[PDB]
Amino acid sequence: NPLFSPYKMGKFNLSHRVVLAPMTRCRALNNIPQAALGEYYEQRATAGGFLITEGTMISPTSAGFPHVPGIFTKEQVREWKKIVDVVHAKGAVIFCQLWHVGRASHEVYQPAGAAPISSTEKPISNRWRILMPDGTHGIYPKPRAIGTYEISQVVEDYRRSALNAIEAGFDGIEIHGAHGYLIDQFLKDGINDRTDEYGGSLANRCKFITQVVQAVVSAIGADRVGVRVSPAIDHLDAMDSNPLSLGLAVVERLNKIQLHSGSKLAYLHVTQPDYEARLMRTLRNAYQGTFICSGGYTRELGIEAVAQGDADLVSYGRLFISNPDLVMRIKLNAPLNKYNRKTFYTQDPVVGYTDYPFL
Ligand SMILES: Cc1cc2nc3c(=O)[nH]c(=O)nc-3n(C[C@H](O)[C@H](O)[C@H](O)COP(=O)(O)O)c2cc1C
Repeated sequence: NPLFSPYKMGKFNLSHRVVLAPMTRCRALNNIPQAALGEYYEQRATAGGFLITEGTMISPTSAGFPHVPGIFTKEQVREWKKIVDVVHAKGAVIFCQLWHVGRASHEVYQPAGAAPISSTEKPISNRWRILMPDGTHGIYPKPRAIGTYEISQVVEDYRRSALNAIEAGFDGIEIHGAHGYLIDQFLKDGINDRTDEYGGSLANRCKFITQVVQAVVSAIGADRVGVRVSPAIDHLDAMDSNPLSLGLAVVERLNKIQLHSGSKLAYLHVTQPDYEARLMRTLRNAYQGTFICSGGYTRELGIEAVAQGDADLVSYGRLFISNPDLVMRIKLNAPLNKYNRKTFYTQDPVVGYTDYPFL
């Protein structure tokens, strides 16, 4: 089984290639990491295993989901360290994903009912609905196009949040630039209609993620900085005329950052939509460093990816909700448990969160 061969993710020696994908569960009430988050990640942590924390707020204007954890306040830092300590006690590596929803927000999630910030003024079309705090579905409002000065302030919110994660004891951070959110609103030409230095050509549309990654690299070190992208996912109107060209464009900037800094990044996380599809390998071939593949991967598919050189690590999401011991279940080929979509974003600390049985 090549999924349980040791891999060196920079200064982090992992015992296997099974990675917990970042998964918003909406259990951090009032944007505060609750104690149930510790029990949730401890059920999933293994010795030498890599865990990726769910999307975490970098600013009071970064949320588009109910009860999502933050890392911009001291109170959230002292609540994150209590969970990082329990995960570190099991000998696991944990990364905190910095998440900014951009235009995928709502007045109920913004302070004083302000409009969500984005690269453009176009809102998400009406075929997508945002989850409301009361369980219903609302309408994505019209965002507000920010200038270059506000862009640098959001970049600083990434840098300040990256340092708070290391203060909380995290082994590193992952830049969430996928799934049609703030960073993905700049990369995809279907959303970025700007005429300044942040829109138009591939070089201009890659400037925001380059400044975001370069800021967190110079603050906490490149080897503790992860990057997640999704050039082919069209979620929340995140369409690109040439997804393969944009993926290679993002990789080129990531390689240039690794060369000018004299150090390698932690990894490059690429997730794909649920379905040839040779875009995953093509992006792996262009990137110089660790590659994590994501999107509809199973036990045989993950083993096939590592054995064929398609990826170094394989991250699993949905199966990690209903299988806390998914790492061990993959080893023994044990049957996996089914997951309940209804309890994906509920607020109960046990029901559909930690009540999933072990093997
Ligand atoms: C309930 C749920 C929450 C998710 N939250 C996040 C998130 O916070 N950040 C992120 O980058 N992806 C998030 N995702 C996307 C997962 O990474 C996605 O499931 C993964 O790319 C595909 O893995 P899978 O085939 O095992 O389901 C979420 C997905 C689900 C279903």
